[PDB]
Amino acid sequence: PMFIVNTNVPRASVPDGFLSELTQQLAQATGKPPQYIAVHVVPDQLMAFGGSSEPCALCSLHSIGKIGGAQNRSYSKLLCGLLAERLRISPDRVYINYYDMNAANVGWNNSTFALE
Amino acid sequence: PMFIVNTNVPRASVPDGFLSELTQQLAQATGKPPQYIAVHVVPDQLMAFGGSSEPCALCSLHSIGKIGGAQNRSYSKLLCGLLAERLRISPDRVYINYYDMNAANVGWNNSTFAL
Amino acid sequence: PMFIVNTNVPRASVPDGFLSELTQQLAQATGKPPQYIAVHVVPDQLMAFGGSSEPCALCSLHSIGKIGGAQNRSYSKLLCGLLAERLRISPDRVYINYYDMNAANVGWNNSTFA
Ligand SMILES: NS(=O)(=O)c1nc2ccc(O)cc2s1
Ligand SMILES: NS(=O)(=O)c1nc2ccc(O)cc2s1
Ligand SMILES: NS(=O)(=O)c1nc2ccc(O)cc2s1
Repeated sequence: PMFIVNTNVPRASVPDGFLSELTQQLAQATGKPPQYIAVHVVPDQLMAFGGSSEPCALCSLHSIGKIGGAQNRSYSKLLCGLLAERLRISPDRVYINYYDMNAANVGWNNSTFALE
Repeated sequence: PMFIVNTNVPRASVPDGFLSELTQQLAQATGKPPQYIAVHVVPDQLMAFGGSSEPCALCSLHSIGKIGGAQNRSYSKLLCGLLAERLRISPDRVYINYYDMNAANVGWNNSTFAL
Repeated sequence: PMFIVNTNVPRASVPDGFLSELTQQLAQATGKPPQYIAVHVVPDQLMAFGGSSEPCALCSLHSIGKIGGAQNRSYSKLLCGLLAERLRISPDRVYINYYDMNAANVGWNNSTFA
């Protein structure tokens, strides 16, 4: 999948190894090779959650399949856990948007994933 | 809802209290508690609208329901209004992408809104 | 269309003319007037692709129509070509999310396109 995290937590507070941990945990959680996983972390953002500028995160996870009720709840537990532990963001100040992408709507390497 | 604004307007030109005003106006516009509202403003961006780098904004509004023809037109009038008044961005240089999210596809507090 | 590029390539490596080239090529590829096209480039990003921090890009393209199997493959060839030539990013380290937007879900100029 592609996972993006936007947060008002300062860049200095993002630990060494964070992108690599996200990559590995996402591979494990989805049962996919890490070569497919893209991660993007955007600190120092001007944002508010519930009208408060305390630490928060707005996130997106895109995947061709592997998106659904139980799976998404599991991703949320995993990702909120990591954001709490590594960035000290409270899970109730995190939103994650999940997108189930069609293969034909995902570009890569000069084409898309619809080759049929 | 979740509202994101990306703009080439300078950070200094974003007034104090802008995030609070967005939170308040969105709460009122959608008839929802402000505790649910997330807002995100990203200034100083490298962007062009119609080939020009005069002030512009690219935005998104995500909501679980409360998205639709008439509602979106009302949101657009409101949000373009705020961007024009507060950030001095012309309404014809604003795009807003609206998304009607399923509760099962929105994560929060270690779970989703599908319980 | 609206096209967004997020990349870990440094700001200084984005050439003069890049936004304008993207604007013109997107107009040509979609047949849309350039007046409609919005482009946004975000350099110096903290990202990884396949666990590596070599140059990469995560992109999105939104359009009211003009989205589909063959068209998206054509856009990918075009855009990966530009990112490779201009930003020195390898095409196999680019992801692009395509969105076919309903006109009622796109706001502009105090209203929507519906
Ligand atoms: N099936 S998978 O390896 O998890 C992937 N899904 C997406 C979705 C969007 C996207 O831009 C990239 C990918 S990779
Ligand atoms: N029903 S509501 O309070 O307006 C909400 N909708 C969304 C959608 C996405 C999202 O990430 C967060 C929320 S809160
Ligand atoms: N028909 S078109 O000129 O290519 C456009 N489509 C969109 C979609 C979303 C959006 O935010 C803006 C535009 S312009």
